[PDB]
Amino acid sequence: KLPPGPTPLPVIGNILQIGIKDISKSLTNLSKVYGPVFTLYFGLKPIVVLHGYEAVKEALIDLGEEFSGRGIFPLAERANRGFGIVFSNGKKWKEIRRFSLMTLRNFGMGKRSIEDRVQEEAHCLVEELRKTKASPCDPTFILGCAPCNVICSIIFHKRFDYKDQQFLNLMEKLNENIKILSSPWIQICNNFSPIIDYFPGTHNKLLKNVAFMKSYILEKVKEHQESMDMNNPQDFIDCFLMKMEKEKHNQPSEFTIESLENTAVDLFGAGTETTSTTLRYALLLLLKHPEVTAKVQEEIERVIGRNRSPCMQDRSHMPYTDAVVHEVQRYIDLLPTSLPHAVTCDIKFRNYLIPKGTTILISLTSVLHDNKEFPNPEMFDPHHFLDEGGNFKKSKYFMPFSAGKRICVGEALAGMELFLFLTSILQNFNLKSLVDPKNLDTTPVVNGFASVPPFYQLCFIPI
Ligand code: HEM
Ligand SMILES: CCCCc1nc(Cl)c(CO)n1Cc1ccc(-c2ccccc2-c2nn[nH]n2)cc1
Ligand SMILES: CCCCc1nc(Cl)c(CO)n1Cc1ccc(-c2ccccc2-c2nn[nH]n2)cc1
Ligand SMILES: [K+]
Repeated sequence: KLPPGPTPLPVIGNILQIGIKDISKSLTNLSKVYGPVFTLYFGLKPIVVLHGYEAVKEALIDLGEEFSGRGIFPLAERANRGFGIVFSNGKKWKEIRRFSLMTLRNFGMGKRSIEDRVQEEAHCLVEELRKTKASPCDPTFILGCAPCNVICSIIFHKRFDYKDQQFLNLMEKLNENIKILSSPWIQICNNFSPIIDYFPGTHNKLLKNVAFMKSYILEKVKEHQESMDMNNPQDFIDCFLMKMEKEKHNQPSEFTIESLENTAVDLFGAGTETTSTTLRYALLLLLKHPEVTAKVQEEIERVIGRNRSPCMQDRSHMPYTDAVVHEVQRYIDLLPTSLPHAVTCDIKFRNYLIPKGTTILISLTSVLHDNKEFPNPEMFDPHHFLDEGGNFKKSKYFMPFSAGKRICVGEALAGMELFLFLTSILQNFNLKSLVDPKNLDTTPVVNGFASVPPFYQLCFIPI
């Protein structure tokens, strides 16, 4: 017997019982009557919901191999998304993910470290912010460019100028697609139609945008094919190609030019928007709490000077800064239900039989906003990650990147972008609101399965 739940209506299951505006809050309300493990029917499709640390840990960590499937909805097929890492399953996922973790290690692709690629980008970000000449600024475009250029330097071994036309084109297609993918019509309502696609023009537009990106990625693998130094892989493409060489006597291989294009598209997708949004949010929270910004700056000035770039080594000597970055991710909760999981086999889970391929929804909100681990969890307070002495207090409830076998591939890279972009910004600038700080609102704006910050402007005032 599946876990207990609200009795489904015929055909529509429990769809009339969930506010699709704020799915996270509905899931939380259902946990107060059905407890931490409960079943919802998305039109005869059973979804099991895990709410709370204990259930999420039990599934994602204790039974990690069983809860490592990606949940599949019609959008996976309509947008052709199951051929990289994010939406792939089985052998294809296991192999592309294991290759991807190895290649994304700090020194995973040659002498030039990931850290060096981000440090370079952090310098360019600081230069673009100077060019705003301390005038009112929606930082959305600029903060979106930085993480996107890090992905570019990781994949193609060289970053673009922010004014370069091929870059603005890629950036434009990525943003359109992310904005389309974020509509409840595309991510929820059209998924209720298992066979008929009610938005065929939208899916076409998504697939044209991907094609454009895939075409640029192919132009570059050609350029990498001719200038190939075995004994010197520079980037994700060099490492992927020479993985293909080692796979030449073992076809059919999960490593092909097709799976490189699709993997690259996933890294652009996964690695841009969430980092971008987290940065934009961090600046809003620093605007709203200027004392916090001032203590970060004190750590910056004391531990780092004004004569050198920040570097990751500084983070262990900057507990307050580390607490702030950790409290930004915890407070804003950008992926309140992560991405859906699926069980990879039949599994007994607290005396509930969950059949192979049943969709699992993880409430990361329920962990990040635990009111016992983080007292007053709806408040931004760096003290949630500090002890009485001022040292960094780690939390097992810190899961903005999810947990277990599907944990975000970019966990380490995101951690570096956030630490280095934010320390580089505050080492070179003070932040000025156009509205009085006490007025600005910082509560997440939820639209289905994602949180975004409110609109805001600020001035980057050189130090
Ligand atoms: C603050 C930034 C980020 C956050 C909060 C974040 C969070 C997440 C979460 C919650 C997942 C879903 C894990 C699950 O399936 O349960 C995910 C997946 C993933 N993230 Fe990130 N992510 C971020 C940045 C990045 C970056 C920079 C990359 C760059 C490589 C990346 C690559 C991926 C990939 C490939 C997956 C799919 C992993 C898989 O299905 O096996 N992410 N991320
Ligand atoms: C029919 C194949 C055309 C695909 C396509 N490529 C691009 Cl580029 C455009 C720009 O609109 N488009 C067309 C397009 C037309 C309507 C939508 C749309 C916008 C808002 C609400 C619903 C739709 C929709 N999609 N399918 N039917 N209606 C999206 C893309
Ligand atoms: C020019 C191409 C732009 C990016 C994009 N458009 C399409 Cl369509 C794909 C296939 O999913 N992609 C790649 C894609 C891969 C993973 C995601 C994903 C990663 C982590 C957390 C949430 C997202 C997500 N999925 N859907 N919307 N946002 C988003 C986009
Ligand atoms: K149409």
